[PDB]
Amino acid sequence: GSAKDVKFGADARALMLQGVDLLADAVAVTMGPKGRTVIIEQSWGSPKVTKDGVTVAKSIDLKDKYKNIGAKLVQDVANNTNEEAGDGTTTATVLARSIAKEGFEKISKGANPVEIRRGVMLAVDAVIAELKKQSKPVTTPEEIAQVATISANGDKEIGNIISDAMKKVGRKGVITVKDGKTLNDELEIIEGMKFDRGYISPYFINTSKGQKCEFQDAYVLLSEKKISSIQSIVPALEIANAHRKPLVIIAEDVDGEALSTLVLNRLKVGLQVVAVKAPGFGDNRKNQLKDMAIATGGAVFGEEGLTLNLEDVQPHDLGKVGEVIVTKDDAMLLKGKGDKAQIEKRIQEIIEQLDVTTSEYEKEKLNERLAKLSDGVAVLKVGGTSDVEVNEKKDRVTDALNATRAAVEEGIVLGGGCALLRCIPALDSLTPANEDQKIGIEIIKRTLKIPAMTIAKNAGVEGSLIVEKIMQSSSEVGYDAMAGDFVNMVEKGIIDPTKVVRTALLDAAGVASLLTTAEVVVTEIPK
Amino acid sequence: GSAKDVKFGADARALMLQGVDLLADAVAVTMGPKGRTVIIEQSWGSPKVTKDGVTVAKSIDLKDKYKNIGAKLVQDVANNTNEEAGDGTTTATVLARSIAKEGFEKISKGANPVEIRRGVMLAVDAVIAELKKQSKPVTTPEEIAQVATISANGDKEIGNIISDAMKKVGRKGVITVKDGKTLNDELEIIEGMKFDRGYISPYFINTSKGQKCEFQDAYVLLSEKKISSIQSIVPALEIANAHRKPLVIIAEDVDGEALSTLVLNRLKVGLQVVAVKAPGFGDNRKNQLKDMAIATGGAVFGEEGLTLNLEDVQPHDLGKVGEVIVTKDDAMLLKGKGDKAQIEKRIQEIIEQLDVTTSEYEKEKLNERLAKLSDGVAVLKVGGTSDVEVNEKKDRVTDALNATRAAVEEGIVLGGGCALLRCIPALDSLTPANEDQKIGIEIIKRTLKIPAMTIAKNAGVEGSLIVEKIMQSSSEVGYDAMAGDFVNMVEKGIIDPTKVVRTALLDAAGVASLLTTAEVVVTEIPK
Amino acid sequence: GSAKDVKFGADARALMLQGVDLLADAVAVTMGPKGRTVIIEQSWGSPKVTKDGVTVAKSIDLKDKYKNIGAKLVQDVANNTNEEAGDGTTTATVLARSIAKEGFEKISKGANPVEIRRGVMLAVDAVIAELKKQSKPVTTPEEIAQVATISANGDKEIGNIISDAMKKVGRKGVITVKDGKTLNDELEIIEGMKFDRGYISPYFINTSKGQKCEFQDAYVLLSEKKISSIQSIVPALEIANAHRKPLVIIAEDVDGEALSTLVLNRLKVGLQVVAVKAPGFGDNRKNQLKDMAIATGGAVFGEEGLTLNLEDVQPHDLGKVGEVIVTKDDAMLLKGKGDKAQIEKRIQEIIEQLDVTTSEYEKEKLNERLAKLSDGVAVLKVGGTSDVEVNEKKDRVTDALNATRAAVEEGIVLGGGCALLRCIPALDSLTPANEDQKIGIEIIKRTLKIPAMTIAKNAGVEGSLIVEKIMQSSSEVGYDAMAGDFVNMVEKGIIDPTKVVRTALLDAAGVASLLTTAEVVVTEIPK
Ligand SMILES: Nc1ncnc2c1ncn2[C@@H]1O[C@H](COP(=O)(O)OP(=O)(O)OP(=O)(O)O)[C@@H](O)[C@H]1O
Ligand SMILES: Nc1ncnc2c1ncn2[C@@H]1O[C@H](COP(=O)(O)OP(=O)(O)OP(=O)(O)O)[C@@H](O)[C@H]1O
Ligand SMILES: Nc1ncnc2c1ncn2[C@@H]1O[C@H](COP(=O)(O)OP(=O)(O)OP(=O)(O)O)[C@@H](O)[C@H]1O
Ligand SMILES: [K+]
Ligand SMILES: [K+]
Ligand SMILES: [K+]
Ligand SMILES: [Mg+2]
Ligand SMILES: [Mg+2]
Ligand SMILES: [Mg+2]
Repeated sequence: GSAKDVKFGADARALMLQGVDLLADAVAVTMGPKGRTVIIEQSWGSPKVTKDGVTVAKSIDLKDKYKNIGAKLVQDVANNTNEEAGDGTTTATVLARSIAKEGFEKISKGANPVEIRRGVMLAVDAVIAELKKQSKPVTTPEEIAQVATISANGDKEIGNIISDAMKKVGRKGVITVKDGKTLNDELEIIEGMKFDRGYISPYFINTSKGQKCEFQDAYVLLSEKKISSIQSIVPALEIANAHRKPLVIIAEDVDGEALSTLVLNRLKVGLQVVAVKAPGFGDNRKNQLKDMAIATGGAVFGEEGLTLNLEDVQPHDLGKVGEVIVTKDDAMLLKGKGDKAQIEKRIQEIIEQLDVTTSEYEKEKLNERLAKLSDGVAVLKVGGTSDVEVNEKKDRVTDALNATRAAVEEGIVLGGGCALLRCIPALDSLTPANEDQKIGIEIIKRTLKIPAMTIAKNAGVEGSLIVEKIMQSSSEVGYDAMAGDFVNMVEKGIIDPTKVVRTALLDAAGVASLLTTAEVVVTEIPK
Repeated sequence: GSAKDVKFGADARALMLQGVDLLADAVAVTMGPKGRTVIIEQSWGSPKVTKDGVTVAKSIDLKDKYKNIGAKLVQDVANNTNEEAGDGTTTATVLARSIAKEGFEKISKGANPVEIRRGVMLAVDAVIAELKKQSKPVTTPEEIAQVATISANGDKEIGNIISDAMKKVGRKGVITVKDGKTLNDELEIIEGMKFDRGYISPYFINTSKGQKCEFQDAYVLLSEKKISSIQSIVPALEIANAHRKPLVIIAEDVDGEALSTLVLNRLKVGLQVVAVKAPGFGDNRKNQLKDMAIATGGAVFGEEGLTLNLEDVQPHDLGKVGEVIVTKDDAMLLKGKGDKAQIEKRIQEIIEQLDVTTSEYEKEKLNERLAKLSDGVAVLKVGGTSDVEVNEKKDRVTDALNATRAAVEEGIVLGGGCALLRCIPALDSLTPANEDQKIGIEIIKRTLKIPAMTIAKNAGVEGSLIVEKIMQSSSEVGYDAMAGDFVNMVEKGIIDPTKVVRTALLDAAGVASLLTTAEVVVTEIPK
Repeated sequence: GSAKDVKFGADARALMLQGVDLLADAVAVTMGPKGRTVIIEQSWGSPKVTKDGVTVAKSIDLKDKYKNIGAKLVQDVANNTNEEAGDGTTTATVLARSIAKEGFEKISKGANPVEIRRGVMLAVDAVIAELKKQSKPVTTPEEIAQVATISANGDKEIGNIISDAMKKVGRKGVITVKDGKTLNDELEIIEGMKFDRGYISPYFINTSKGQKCEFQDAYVLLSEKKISSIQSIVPALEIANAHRKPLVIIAEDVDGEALSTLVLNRLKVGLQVVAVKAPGFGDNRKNQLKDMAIATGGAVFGEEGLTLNLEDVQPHDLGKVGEVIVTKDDAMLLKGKGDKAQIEKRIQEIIEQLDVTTSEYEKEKLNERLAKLSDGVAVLKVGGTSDVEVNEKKDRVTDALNATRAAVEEGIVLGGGCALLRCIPALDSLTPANEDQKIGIEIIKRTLKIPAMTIAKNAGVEGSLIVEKIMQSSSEVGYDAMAGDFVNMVEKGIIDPTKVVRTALLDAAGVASLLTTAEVVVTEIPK
């Protein structure tokens, strides 16, 4: 119902190309090892300094609506590349700008831009096939460190710390990046089953040196129902007193009467007991409770289906741990005495639960439960003297982790934009159906030189001469823009994930070739 | 979604440098002993006069958003220096402006500002290592008075009063600054356990000369629960009457029945009794009650875990004090007869509780409880004729206290900016990795002369000649800008905390070297 | 977060001096016996005509924020002088303007304004010491009348009425200024225990000539609790009827049953009784009832602590008065037959209560209770034909009362600004530490001539010649600007309180010397 403005043909295409050019010129200064940073003002406080392509892209909107349409389309390119791969958003931005510009230049009266888009997609399919042909899998942790170092803008310490984390918790393990209160980055490996619930009562502390409660070779009593009655807690204390062993009671809550009995026995006579709240807020809480019961070799009390009551507890019904530590904010369990076959059965049940999940929030919970069962988690705390530096380094650490995961799952190719440079003869071996498909193939062929040219241009040298020298060299030889020399890319460690490269190319081409099919642009009249 | 303005390169860098220069020029007039003050207009009332760098920094925002970005970044520098150290914010501001200016001057086509930032950080690490090498610990109260005098803009009385406070309550004791109703500053030492709760009933006054209640060698009855029944108070009164000794009932509250019994026994027959509310509003109330019971050698009645009732009071169960003073707004306990070993055990329990605490509010409560247990607290009341003078002097007193604590924990170096001046040959003994790292090292080397130059410039002399005369002199010789003479800085008392200097340098460098890496600035279009 | 404007140095200082000069020029026309008045527009109603310096100062705000900062600082000077002394705000304003102007003129590149402020404070301390040296105590009521006459702009009737009030109720008694419906001012002395509560029932009138209840030698029944039941009031009526004496019942309230019994006995059989609500609204009500019980020799029934009951009343328990007057809006008790020792004990208890309070509202209640127990209160009703004249005269009456109290508590010095003129040789005896302290001492030395110059300037003569003639004359000789001659100021009654002069000088100097230390002024952008 709102009044609209309508533009036709070359003027509208030039306006959207101006928007695409502005956004891509802002993004492209951050590309490569000699790329610079972008400062974006934030309304609520300190500005954000970033080297991330999708962060620069998503922070740009234009007053002109025709320019803003192209800006939003390249924003879609960068956001899709960030969601699919987690890296390569600047490459996707410059590839999309190149495809849009070369497609806008090729539109005439007799041209058919839809068939040009068809040829573009055929050429991109050929290039992706060649990229999959020339890729090799990751076999050594040195390649992991090299990938994480290249993806973190040459930071060797970030790559080394990611390699150490992947050595400790596994290449498919859980690694989480967070802030740090120190100047330097640190890696913390959390082993066993550690959850975010401390002790209910502060009188359970038997080690005042760290304000924590520690036991060795303790019984574990697991329950989903809240323990409140005297009769629900006396028999477990009777087993723990008869066998002279400590007892940790993990439950949803411990109410007043049961906690009064526990604190009275802890203080007056010296009973080794500690109460712990059950982590989770629903079905995840019961799933985690079952995981600790399986790991400790105990059964869960207050089951909704099995109906196990706390008034008849057996010594075999209690789990066992070699070590437990409970603090103010967290509790952890070490060396559970559970049966290994049941632990493995729960592990593959979690794995089969991971096969069918699309919410991308239950997937993280299942991965966390698998890590707590198998090998623990890794926490990367990013150091810095201020919040802006911490955020700037955290973006690079997240990029390096995403690229390391992509390289683990799909392999590596040559870095520096040389992987796309070696797929040009695959396009030279193509037979187009007509003239418009040939135009699209030539558009993709000219676009394939763009990332290496941008990386060389950001280093202060002429990118066309560098690209020609790379193409005239052997397949293993590329350009190192840090040292500024022509080297062996694999031996020098300049490598890229295959998934990142193909994702950036496909996501750029799909939106840019559709943008180049436009004849009429309809916008709203600015009020 | 809002429309944005995008600027590239030298114009955006010049605008950010204009904002940084404006804020730093406003801050830099307050530096040194000949620095002046800044008047900031307050909307709600009287303007604020200050000599504090972070106060001037946080009070400046610019209508130009490109200038405001640099202003916010140097605001972050000043605020981080204030949060980590509590002093040295003007030095951090001028160092950050110098690093930003010299890094903006050094950007060209072939320059790599990220490697320049790497060299800046390496040079700052070398300078911090040299500062820790040249630092010496504080060993005498004369050095404490000298540090507090230098940090309070040459006020000898503030330094003397801080030295007296640190002599009385300890160098790690609790000292609190507040306003004063008198012209002159005063120091009040609160010894023993004094809390903010007065008597419940005004009929408990036995000393009408000061409208207060005083007893000597009194029993103490401490209750975690509110005393409400008559039967909960008859046995304690019976013990106090049989032993003929005063009773101080520290409880959560006293209801109508127990209070009427207390006033009736006070007035009709002459029972020496007084009732006082338990200080605190939660877990801290029970913690303070436990510390009072441990110091007085008694037990807390109505315990949530131990379940001690007030109907079974014993003479050994009651605590003892040598003197208790009860005032309308406060009550205090002197010479508790508690066991020294249990008091020491509670003291190290509080100390170990202090080791694991990051909330920075429980830390203050634990420090206050430790001070009430060990050595009391100190209160500095700042004098003046108006609120603006009191606030202006209170800023300097807070600065002097922060610098004194920093000098206690980390030692002292030469004042007047000479400590950074003596770390230049440590940078001269550095081998850069490449040209950009060499550029960053030279940036830090030129920046290291800035604080002494600013201090000398604020004194009306040429700072470059003064700086050159300092470097041509011995390592113990610096410039006194008050006398305007070249002196021995340790013998004249012109010294600085090492922590303040390294904090200011690191916080300036970390943000300014990241600001100098910028190529594109994105701001919001002003509505 | 709001956008700010920042000004540096001489331009900012000139704008602040423009604001200070505007507000001080408006204030200074009201100074001395030949000062004029200022009309301030009020939004709600009629404009206000005043000769008060703090009233003129607080009513001025400027659109220019740089000028408004200086205006607010001189407002702070005037308000601090008004709150500390109650008089001398015009003198403080002109002294502050002089110190600000002389400090602004003396700022150069080599000047240190903080040391100038230190020298200003040292000189002001020397002048205050000389003022305390030359002060004389007040010994005669003629000096009281002279002080109150000078402070009331030469009004001899106001001074005489204040001297009469201080003669009747004491020099430290309670005197309250209020409006008058008559053309002329009047002084009313309220003796005994008069409070703002009338009788509960209009049937208690036994003297309809003034619509009042009139009894001689009456029993008094004082109750802290409400009297509602029949049996709560029958025994007291039985003692009153048996001894054949009138009964005034001062209680919190009287409910329907007891009131109906009282009115039935008053109308039918002719019982001399009257019921009166207890004055106060809380703890002050109980305190006032206790003072009435002590003064009348009775006891308070329904006390919360002692728990006295109205069902067992003894003839000695009731208080006695020689005369009680009950009026529709107020009730008074005369010739209480209480024990003199207990009255004195209550008086010293109230006196000791006054030394441990700072709320300034409980102090008024304590002083009112002490006046009702010892000497009564005085009410000055200010006459006039309109509200504007009544307010204008009430400001001068309040000024004269404040100056009379200050002269009682601290003594008197020479008026007309001659007391500050005689302190100049004390500054001539000073030895400055450096050049900036010498500058500050010279600033204060030139400032000391300002009040006499302003008083002579308002009289229409050249103030510099007058000040030179005063300084060349004897120490007892000053300038009567009212008569325009040179006289003995003590013999002519032209005297000032020492407290007012030293308060005005200290309050002016403390703010103005801090204002002259500024280099940067930060204001908000006017929206
Ligand atoms: N020393 C180097 N020499 C040559 N090329 C390099 C070097 N280091 C990195 N590269 C290449 O530079 C590219 C990395 O650029 P950059 O990480 O800034 O952008 P991106 O991966 O496209 O996107 P994002 O901004 O999301 O990280 C990769 O192609 C990588 O192979
Ligand atoms: N008499 C003096 N001679 C030379 N240098 C001095 C003298 N007194 C102090 N200084 C130096 O001046 C500096 C103190 O400046 P100032 O306290 O105004 O600023 P700051 O500490 O950087 O910041 P903040 O505004 O937060 O206090 C220190 O480097 C100190 O060593
Ligand atoms: N006849 C007189 N001859 C000379 N000086 C006089 C005479 N009468 C009063 N003065 C002086 O004039 C001053 C009184 O001025 P004024 O009361 O207007 O101002 P103030 O006390 O500074 O302030 P405020 O406006 O609060 O009253 C005093 O210094 C007093 O000694
Ligand atoms: K990038
Ligand atoms: K400063
Ligand atoms: K006046
Ligand atoms: Mg990357
Ligand atoms: Mg300081
Ligand atoms: Mg006056």
